[PDB]
Amino acid sequence: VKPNYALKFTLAGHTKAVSSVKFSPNGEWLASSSADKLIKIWGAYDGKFEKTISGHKLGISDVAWSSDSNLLVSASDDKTLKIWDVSSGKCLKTLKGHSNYVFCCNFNPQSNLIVSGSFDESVRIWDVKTGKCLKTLPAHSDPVSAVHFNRDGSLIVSSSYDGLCRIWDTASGQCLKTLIDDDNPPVSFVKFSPNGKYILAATLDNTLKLWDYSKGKCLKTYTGHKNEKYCIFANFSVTGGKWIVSGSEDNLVYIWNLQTKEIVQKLQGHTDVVISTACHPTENIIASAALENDKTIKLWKSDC
Ligand SMILES: N#CC1(c2ccc(O)c(NS(=O)(=O)c3cc(Br)ccc3O)c2)CCC1
Repeated sequence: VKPNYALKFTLAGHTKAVSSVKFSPNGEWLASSSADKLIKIWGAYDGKFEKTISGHKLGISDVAWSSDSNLLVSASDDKTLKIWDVSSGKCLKTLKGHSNYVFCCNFNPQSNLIVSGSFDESVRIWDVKTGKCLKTLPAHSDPVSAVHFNRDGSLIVSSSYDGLCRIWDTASGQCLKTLIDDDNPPVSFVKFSPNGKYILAATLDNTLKLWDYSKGKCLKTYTGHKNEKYCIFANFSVTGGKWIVSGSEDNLVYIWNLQTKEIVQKLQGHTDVVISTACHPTENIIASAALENDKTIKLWKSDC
């Protein structure tokens, strides 16, 4: 048993490296961000271009959807985040406060809050309605590589190149747990598991790990790919078989069996580092995006 992801569409149009791709929660759309300072919206099932969203004055590292699929937030080298109305393309709010590049962002499940992480080593929590910063967390001592809310929104997980993963209480801003590795490889990505009990963490020693953050115990390790430089997204695939999905610096998409940790598929098609992957919420569809020598997004579909 293995998935059989096959290339269905190639999505071209960005003029520089693509930095992130995300499927909307309602399954209809894909959003992409790029070093060309643009956001593009595409049909999730047919890859059809829908619109370009513009406004940032430097490149964009990350984009994220609100839970009702109506808003996007983007994180830019221009030190701001921007909240967007997707249907109109209008910038609703510009979130100012970080003192250097903003690298990562996410809405909470109710989507009344935004979390961000920056080169300035802080994590900020923002009010969507007013656009104002509610909390500044002194989260790390190196740039923040990822931020993510758990399934109910009571917790935030952050990661950094200082080598730490930290769990934060959303309401109070307190640090509830710090995950430490004696070899201390830079942590380049983290996110909560679908059931909220685990975190998946990428380190720049070509390794992904599944952690029980409450116990500080590593349950699973996934290797075989290449990741020593970039902050590459990783995913849990919940629509068919239980797979882990990640990009790689050898230009492939890697898919692992969650439980056995074996590689089950490698997706060949991109011509530069696959920096970002995303999994469709209801169908067995993967989106992948690559860096400057490629500049495209690819949609892959599987029977399981
Ligand atoms: N091995 C393994 C374990 C496992 C097995 C089965 C699971 O469902 C989960 N929960 S999870 O990690 O949140 C999850 C991952 C994927 Br991919 C899909 C759905 C989903 O609930 C976790 C951890 C030790 C047993």
